[PDB]
Amino acid sequence: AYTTFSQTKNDQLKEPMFFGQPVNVARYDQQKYDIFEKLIEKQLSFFWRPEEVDVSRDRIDYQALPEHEKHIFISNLKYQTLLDSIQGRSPNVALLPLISIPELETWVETWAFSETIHSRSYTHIIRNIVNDPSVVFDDIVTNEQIQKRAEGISSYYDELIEMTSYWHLLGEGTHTVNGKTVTVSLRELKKKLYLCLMSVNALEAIRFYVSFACSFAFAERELMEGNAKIIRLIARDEALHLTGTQHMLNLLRSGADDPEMAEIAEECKQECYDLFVQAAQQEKDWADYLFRDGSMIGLNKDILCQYVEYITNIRMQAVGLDLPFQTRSNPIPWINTWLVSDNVQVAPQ
Amino acid sequence: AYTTFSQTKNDQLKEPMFFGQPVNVARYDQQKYDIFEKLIEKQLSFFWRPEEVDVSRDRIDYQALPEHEKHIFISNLKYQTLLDSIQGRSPNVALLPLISIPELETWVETWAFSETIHSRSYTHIIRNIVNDPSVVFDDIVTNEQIQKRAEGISSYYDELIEMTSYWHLLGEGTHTVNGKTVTVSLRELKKKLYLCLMSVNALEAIRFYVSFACSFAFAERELMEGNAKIIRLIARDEALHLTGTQHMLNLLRSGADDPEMAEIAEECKQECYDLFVQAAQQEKDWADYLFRDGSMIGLNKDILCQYVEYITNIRMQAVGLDLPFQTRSNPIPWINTWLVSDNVQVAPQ
Ligand SMILES: [Cl-]
Ligand SMILES: [Cl-]
Ligand SMILES: [Cl-]
Ligand SMILES: [Cl-]
Repeated sequence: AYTTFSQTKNDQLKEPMFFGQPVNVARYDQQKYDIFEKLIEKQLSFFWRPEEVDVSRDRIDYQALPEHEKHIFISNLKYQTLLDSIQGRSPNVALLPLISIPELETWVETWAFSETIHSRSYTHIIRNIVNDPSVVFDDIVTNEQIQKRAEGISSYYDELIEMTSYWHLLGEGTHTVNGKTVTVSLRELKKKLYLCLMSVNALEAIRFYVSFACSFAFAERELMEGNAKIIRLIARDEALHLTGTQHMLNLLRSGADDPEMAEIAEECKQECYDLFVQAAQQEKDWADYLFRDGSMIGLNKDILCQYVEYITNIRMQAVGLDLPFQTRSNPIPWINTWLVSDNVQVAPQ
Repeated sequence: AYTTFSQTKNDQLKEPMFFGQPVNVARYDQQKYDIFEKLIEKQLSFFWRPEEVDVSRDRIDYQALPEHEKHIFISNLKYQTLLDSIQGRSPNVALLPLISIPELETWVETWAFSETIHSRSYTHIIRNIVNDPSVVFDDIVTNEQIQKRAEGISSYYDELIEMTSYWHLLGEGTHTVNGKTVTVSLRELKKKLYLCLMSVNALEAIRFYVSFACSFAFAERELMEGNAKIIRLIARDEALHLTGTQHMLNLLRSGADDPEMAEIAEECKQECYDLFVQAAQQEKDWADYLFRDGSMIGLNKDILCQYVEYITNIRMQAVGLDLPFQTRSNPIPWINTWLVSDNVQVAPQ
């Protein structure tokens, strides 16, 4: 019962963010939640094209890198390309059919779109620094370490999408499908959404920031500077994206938007804390992979793992979760130079 | 029959460089070979003290280096310290008792002295960048790779010294020592000297220049810059030292100084070519050791081995030997910035 133009004239200011009447009119003169309208406007104001950035001198730098420094750089680039391949499509496929207010629907489409620009930018970098991009793009799918991350991350989306389809096709209840039981529960579907959004928040707010530290470590060395110009633009967008999901999560758990979500967010608080901790442990294990053949000036496994803990505590606090790690100061304060924009706070605070 | 003041009033302008009457009067108003007087004057004009150089910021750089870059740096430093531990004492112990003209005798003492300043400078660097210098100094003696080089290099000196003592004690002839035959031959002793000087030429002209490339590669990266200031001073001295032995070798083989040496140099020309080639192969194997855990920006095994071939051809040509390697251009032209002085040509030409 998904409908691309629902016929009921409903008050869009009183719909929940999710699971209400699907959005009919796209109107932008009023919002339930003006954060999403502000995010659209910012993201539109940031519009950039990757070919705006000259990455010519990055091919020379990359060829000069010792083999383990190529390994750090190219592994980081492949991981980012994986993540925004997923982020390109997934917010649209997974969330659009669930959204019941226009500002959020348009934010999600704007968000996903901005991710396709990131993917396009990773292609621009790749084709400029290697002789055969196919090798790189194929390794994104087959690489043992990258695949493990792809599998976990994609499962949050995939499960929400499948359950969403059952909800739209069958509605709430207990059902018979080819002689087996299928229980469709809005409460469970709400839990799937909440976890998926927690996972997407950890992806943009933690996993990509770990990756930024790697890119900007090269830039600190005055290497791969075209790459770094692009990552500055990407990071400025990412700051919006993670703000968007922090607001979605916080509005859902407060009870303001849907009192039932408040109880659901409370039920699965341990599951969320665990998902976040798991993501952080995975980014630390990724550090171990990046640096398994040696580190470089200014960044190694120990430093990068401290940064994982530092940023994870900040991001978890922002969505109301307990801190998993000891308090610590920023282990790499130089990163804040690269994570700065006049029109949004790009660095964690 | 070594005498510290020989009583015969001899014409010092007609003595050979070596094996003549030991020098009585040290006079500097005339020379047989004014190259040696020019070298003394230059070396005196270059006099420096290692504490003139601030190496404080090298401790911070060294601590920031990844472990394999520490390995490159500290292995290179240990090898240099080994070489000038030997060069500090060895020219004096091995050549002074053989010298029969005053300008050469004083050049050798000035040379050896300048080497003690180099050793003192390596102590200055070591104690400033590590917490426990004893570990470093002990590893110079025990390190498998360094010891192999020490053994070969020291043998050229040690054999000349032993034979020299037999010559001084027993003179030319066939002798009985504790019931065995000892043949003392001036011709063989002359051959020992010539080979030893060929070995010392390869040491200063090739082995130390390979090492300079390593030091200056860090400086190109703006790392270990105090070390590099010291190496610039050391390299300026080394240019004199190798000039000194190029002249000794060339004057000996031309017949000008001792017609018999000319025939001896011709006899053992293959042995010299082989010694040089061996030294070069050893410096290439050393490159393989330096970079066994990874290389760094601007210098790796392949580049350093090209530089070994490039400099070896130049140095071998300068002492009349055939070139072992294909013609090639300087693989690291940036090194010539560091190897430059207004008052001597420091870089190979
Ligand atoms: Cl307005
Ligand atoms: Cl809270
Ligand atoms: Cl004069
Ligand atoms: Cl010649």
